[PDB]
Amino acid sequence: ASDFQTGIHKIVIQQSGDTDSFEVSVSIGGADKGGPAKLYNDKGEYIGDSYSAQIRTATMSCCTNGNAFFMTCAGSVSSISEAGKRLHITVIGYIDDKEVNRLEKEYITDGNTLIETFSVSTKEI
Amino acid sequence: DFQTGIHKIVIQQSGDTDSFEVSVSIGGADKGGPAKLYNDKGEYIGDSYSAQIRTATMSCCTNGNAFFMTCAGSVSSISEAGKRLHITVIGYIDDKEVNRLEKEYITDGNTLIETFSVSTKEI
Repeated sequence: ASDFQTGIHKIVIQQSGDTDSFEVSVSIGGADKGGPAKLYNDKGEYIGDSYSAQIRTATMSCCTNGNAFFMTCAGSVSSISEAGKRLHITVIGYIDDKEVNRLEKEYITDGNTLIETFSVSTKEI
Repeated sequence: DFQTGIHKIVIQQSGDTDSFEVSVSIGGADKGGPAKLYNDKGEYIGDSYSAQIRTATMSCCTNGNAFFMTCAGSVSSISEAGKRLHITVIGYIDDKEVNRLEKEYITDGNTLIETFSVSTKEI
């Protein structure tokens, strides 16, 4: 329980590289003491208590209300492109604007089918 | 072409279920983006799903074009000591078991908060 903090949990995702050569999808959720966490987009609009999206812009973010104690982002990155295409993915997890975890990924296609996955959360590792 | 199939996650809980709050978030992927999700009856439930689990079992699956599924769970309790929860999570691709998680949670008087994660993918 000490690994969890109640507050506004947030995930920010940024991508760079040969973005048209890769499909990047994420699923985001969290929890509060009563159920799945309510989720909000970068403008603060309510988007439900589950969320998935293909990443098609440079930056996306998702946050909770202030009752959440946990938030997770699971993603997949795939490509059937020719060898030598490159993607960078950064996923940052915050609680009340403090960075609590970060994933940095670099992908480069080798001519075979590329399928990779990742996960990050706001739990203390 | 990607190696695809029906990805499926099954969750089973038991014990002092009224003493625990169990939340799950489920999603998957195919070459188009997030995978459509279906319940145990084959009904479309969205391309994202979350629930407070209040039954003994639940399942979620994709159609045959998925290459990834994942389930993130939270278990919490503010109950007295000695309440017990068993969780089994099983992941399949084309009904072949590819992953599993088994957990037993027992309260000790303090606030209990634990999380879990189970994914399905080809290796």
